[PDB]
Amino acid sequence: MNIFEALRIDEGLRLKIYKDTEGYYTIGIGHLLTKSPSLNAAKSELDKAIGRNTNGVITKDEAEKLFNQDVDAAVRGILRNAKLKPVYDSLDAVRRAALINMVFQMGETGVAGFTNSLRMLQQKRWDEAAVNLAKSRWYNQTPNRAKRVITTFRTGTWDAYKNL
Repeated sequence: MNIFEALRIDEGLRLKIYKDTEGYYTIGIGHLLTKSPSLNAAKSELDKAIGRNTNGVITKDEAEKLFNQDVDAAVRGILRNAKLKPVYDSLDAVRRAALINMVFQMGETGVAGFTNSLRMLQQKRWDEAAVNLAKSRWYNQTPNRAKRVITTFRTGTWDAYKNL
């Protein structure tokens, strides 16, 4: 199990524009196109991101290319953020993947607002961080996914993702 396989489980794969859990236009493996309500705006962002006139449908190879770019961007965003980088440097490799998962979903700014949970993680107070992480909009809106991520932080294993 690694971050690419975990995210593919948590986000799925769709080759035509769809709306994500918040109603935003999305394609591929969790690639957010726009927060605007205009499907025409969304198709134009897709054409810009892929480099051709798509009409709303991409290939699998195109979706994997977007996914590689987005996982790379999430890692580089953590390592440039002054609240996230010391947490990331303190964790083992499995818990680092859990942090990249959150950043992929919510963005670097949103994860950096979990001030109290990040402090617990840095202190390795796993059970107390798990409770604090669940007191969040993220957990109430996507509880099955948030539970898998929170279990990964609690245990340091990939158990929440095997059997899927």
